[PDB]
Amino acid sequence: DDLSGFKKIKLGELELFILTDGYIHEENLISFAPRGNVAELKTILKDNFRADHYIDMAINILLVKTKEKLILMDTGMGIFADERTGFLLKSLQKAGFSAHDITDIFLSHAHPDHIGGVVDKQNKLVFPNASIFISKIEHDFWINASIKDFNNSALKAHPERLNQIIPALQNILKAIQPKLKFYDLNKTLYSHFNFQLAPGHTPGLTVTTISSGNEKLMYVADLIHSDVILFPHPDWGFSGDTDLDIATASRKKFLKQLADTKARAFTSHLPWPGLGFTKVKAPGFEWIPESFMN
Amino acid sequence: DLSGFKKIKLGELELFILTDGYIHEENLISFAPRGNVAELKTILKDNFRADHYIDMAINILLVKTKEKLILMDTGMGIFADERTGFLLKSLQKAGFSAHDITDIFLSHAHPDHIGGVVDKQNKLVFPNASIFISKIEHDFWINASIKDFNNSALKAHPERLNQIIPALQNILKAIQPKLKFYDLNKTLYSHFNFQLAPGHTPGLTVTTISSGNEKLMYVADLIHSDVILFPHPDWGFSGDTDLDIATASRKKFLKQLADTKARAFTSHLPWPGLGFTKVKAPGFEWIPESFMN
Ligand SMILES: [Zn+2]
Ligand SMILES: [Zn+2]
Ligand SMILES: [Zn+2]
Ligand SMILES: [Zn+2]
Repeated sequence: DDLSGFKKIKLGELELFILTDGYIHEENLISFAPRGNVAELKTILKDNFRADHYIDMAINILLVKTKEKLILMDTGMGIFADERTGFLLKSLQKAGFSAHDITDIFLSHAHPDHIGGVVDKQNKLVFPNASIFISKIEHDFWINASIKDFNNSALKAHPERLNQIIPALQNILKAIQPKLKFYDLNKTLYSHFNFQLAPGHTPGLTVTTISSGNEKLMYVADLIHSDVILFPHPDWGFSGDTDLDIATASRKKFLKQLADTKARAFTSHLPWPGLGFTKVKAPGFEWIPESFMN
Repeated sequence: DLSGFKKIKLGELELFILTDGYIHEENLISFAPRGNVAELKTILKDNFRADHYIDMAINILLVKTKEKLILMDTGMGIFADERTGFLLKSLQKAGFSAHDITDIFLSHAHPDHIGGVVDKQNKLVFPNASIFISKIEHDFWINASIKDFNNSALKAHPERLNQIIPALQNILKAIQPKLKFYDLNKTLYSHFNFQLAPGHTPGLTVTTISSGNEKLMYVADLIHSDVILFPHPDWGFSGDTDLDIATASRKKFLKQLADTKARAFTSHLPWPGLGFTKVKAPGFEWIPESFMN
């Protein structure tokens, strides 16, 4: 019933806490990977002993405790939560923290399942002491977004949904304006964090690298939404991508980079705890989850 | 603090996977006696694992039925090092004390499974629990000698065997008054069925847990590495009492799991030890169960 939880890991100087907001039970598989083969999609699910009539997407969130900061990377569904989501604050509590402890929030992008937790249902800030970072491009996009921005998206099939969600996101952006900062894409922040754009899923989707000594972790957020489908088939796309073609280009760039460098990634939506490695495997890539003893 | 638990549902049953900690094997030469370190290291690197040690989990299953609370194996207990012996802390996190346990099912009598049944004064840790073991397993360790290990990698360590055998015998003596032998031909407590998978030890017992439409197979020490011993089950494991019999059992039960697409629970594969088996000729592949939390 209570879907909250955390996992603590060490990253050199840093303490990391992986938090869960819950999960998304996606039952509409015809458009999950819009450019894919729906027979092959279900074969892959069954070859991995999973259900073939839905895909459960995790909502994994990273909390980073540095020497003087406590940083939350994304905030889950918040006001958009259903009964399977909105567990972030319970997870944070289990990890030993309350909302007032958070000093900084890094938003990877402004989708409902990432920005929803920054306010409550009266548009009041949840994290009273936190600066909130977003890319300038991401902000610029959503404050003026409309239906016609989604013509290269599977979402174009849902204009009524879009016409609901866009003003809701705009209202959140208005509420957080007094806390808002834009990433500097060319400077290290707080000694540990570097930011770069990976456009396509949204125009300003930001990937964060966390560094301590010879340890690096890349939070790639919504670059990829399925371990078993979109690593071998990155050109199949994802239902929520704002621009399918541009999202495919970013997905391929970062998968290639993760494979070439053997770097560990943290992901929003792959199975818990969302940590793993990327290898080339014709005709695409393969996700190798990190292994744990507990 | 390496303690922790995961709760899952199986039909009407509540299952809690508990950790005792982990075993850090820092020398790869002994790990898979009929393999080789170059090929082993290649597999570890190919899976982004450390290439100079292997960590083995110690996963333990707690089953809450409508009238009983069953612990399947007990971790290192009196044999614990700094990374093991966390079972009671995990049990507490899951919501239970030692006094709550009604039954313990031992898969086999190795130190990392039977060590937790007594304390260092050889007093029972679980005062209200019956303890089950296979008759063959019991009779082996009561009567074992060094020569019985001549088809084990453990034959390289006769001093260690001469310490371990009496230590295990002392535990078997302490739990004697609570000890029952499995009936391999009947369902116990409406949920449990037992069968042997000899070789790792002569009386290694595999337990099937069932409720409603669901079944889970606790295969205990059938297999010790997900990435090594599924593709190469004939490489063996350092702790197997008889390497040839253990290989045959390993291949038999991996084939059954593959053919039936059944879920297994394992003592030593990465946390939480749950997963599926697929043929990947000439061997197998482990597909860990995927979770949202
Ligand atoms: Zn998104
Ligand atoms: Zn998302
Ligand atoms: Zn054993
Ligand atoms: Zn064992």
